[PDB]
Amino acid sequence: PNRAPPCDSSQCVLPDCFCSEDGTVIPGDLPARDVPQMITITFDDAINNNNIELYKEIFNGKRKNPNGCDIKATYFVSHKYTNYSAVQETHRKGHEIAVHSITHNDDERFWSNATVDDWGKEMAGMRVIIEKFSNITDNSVVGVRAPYLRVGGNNQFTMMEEQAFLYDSTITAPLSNPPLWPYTMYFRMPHRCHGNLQSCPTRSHAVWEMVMNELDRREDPSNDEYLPGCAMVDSCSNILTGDQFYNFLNHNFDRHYEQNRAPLGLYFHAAWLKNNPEFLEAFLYWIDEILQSHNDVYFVTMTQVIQWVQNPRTVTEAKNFEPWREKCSVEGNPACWVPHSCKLTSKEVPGETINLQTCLRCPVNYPWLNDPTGDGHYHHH
Ligand SMILES: *[C@@H]1O[C@H](CO)[C@@H](O[C@@H]2O[C@H](CO)[C@@H](O)[C@H](O)[C@H]2NC(C)=O)[C@H](O)[C@H]1NC(C)=O
Ligand SMILES: *[C@@H]1O[C@H](CO)[C@@H](O)[C@H](O)[C@H]1NC(C)=O
Ligand SMILES: [Zn+2]
Repeated sequence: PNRAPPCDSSQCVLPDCFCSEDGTVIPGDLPARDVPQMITITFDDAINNNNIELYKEIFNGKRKNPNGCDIKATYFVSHKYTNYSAVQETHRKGHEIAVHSITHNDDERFWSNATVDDWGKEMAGMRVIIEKFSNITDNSVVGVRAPYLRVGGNNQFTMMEEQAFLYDSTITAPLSNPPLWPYTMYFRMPHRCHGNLQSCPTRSHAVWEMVMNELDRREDPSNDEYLPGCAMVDSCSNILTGDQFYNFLNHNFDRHYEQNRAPLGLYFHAAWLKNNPEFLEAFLYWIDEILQSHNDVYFVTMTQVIQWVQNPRTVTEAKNFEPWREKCSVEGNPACWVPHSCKLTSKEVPGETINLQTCLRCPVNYPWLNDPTGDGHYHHH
C-alpha cells in the first residue's frame, strides 16, 4: 500500500532522519578513525533487590568514560516486582530508564499480533507508571523494547509515533560485517526482518530504531565457520566460562571497532551476571581493561547514541559534547531516605500481593494494564 520507500539520502537529513542504503554508513560521513566507539550496556526486565546491589558493583562511580563522566547504561524496565525508588535512584545517577511493558506477557503471539491500543496500554502505560512512582518529570523515558524482542509490525510503531516515544530497540539485525548503525523508520529497513515469525513494520514511522546487531558467538572466528548470532548476551548458549565470555567480548568489540564503529550493543538480563560470578568477573575485568586502554571508547545510554547521531562529534570533540556530560558524576542523596513499601493488590493480577516501593504515598491498588496510576478510578465511557 503505502510501503516506505528505500533510503533517499536527499530527503533524509540530520538531525530528524538518518539512513543509508544498507545501514552501515557512518552518520555525517565522519571517517571511522575519528568516531568514538559507543557501547550501550542494557538491562532488561524488572529492577529490584535481585539486582540493585549488582548494579552498584558495576556502576560504582569510579568507572569513567574518557570525558571523566561515569559510564552509563540503559534499563528497559518491566513493571511487575519493580522497585520504583531504585528506578528513581538509577535515573538520578544518570542512567537511562526505558519501557519494557507492564505485563511482560508470556505469549509471543500476543505481541506479534497486538493492536495499536494493546501496544499503548503496555508501553505508554509503563511510561505512566515510571513517571509517577519514580517521580520523573523531564520527559526522558523515551525508549521501548518489547518482551522476547517480539516486533509488532506497523502497530507497534504507529503507537510509538502517536505516543511520542523517541526510539525502539526491538528489531534484530542478523550477524553482519560490518554491523549496522541505528536508523529512523521513515524509510524501508536496511535489512531483513529477522527471527521466528517476526512481524516487522513496512510503512513510514517517525521513530528511531536502535537496531540490535547479533553478536558473533564463535569461539575461534577463523576456523569455526557457521553459527547463528545472538542478540542477548545470555542467549549465546555456548558461552560457559569466564574465559569464553572474555574472548567473546574482545572479538565482537573488534568487529565494531575495526570496521564502521557502529554502536556495540551488550544486552543483558540482570540474573545471568549475578547467578554466574565467573561471568560478572570477566565482564568487569573486560570493562576495566577497555576503559584503561582506550581514550576513544564511550559507555553511553541509548538516548545518548541518538544525540550523537543527530550531531556527530569526533573523538576529540566528544570530551566536551554536552549531552554526554549530563549528570556527569552525580553524588548527592536519594530523593527519600526510607521509601514506602506498599503491599498492593489488584483484580487484574488475581490472587497475588505485590510489594511496590516508592517515595510517593502508596496508591490505592496495584498498577496494571487498565489502571497504570493505581488510583482505582472509574474510567469514562
Ligand atoms: C528499594 O529501593 C530503594 C532504593 O535503592 C532501597 O532503599 C534503601 O533502603 C535503605 C533501608 O531502607 C535505606 O537506608 C537507603 O537509604 C535506601 N537507599 C536509597 C538509594 O534510597 C530499598 O531498600 C529497596 N527495597 C526493596 C524491598 O527492594
Ligand atoms: C518530585 O520531585 C520534586 C523535586 O525533588 C519534588 O519537589 C516533588 O515533591 C516530587 N513529587 C512528588 C509527587 O513527590
Ligand atoms: Zn524481558
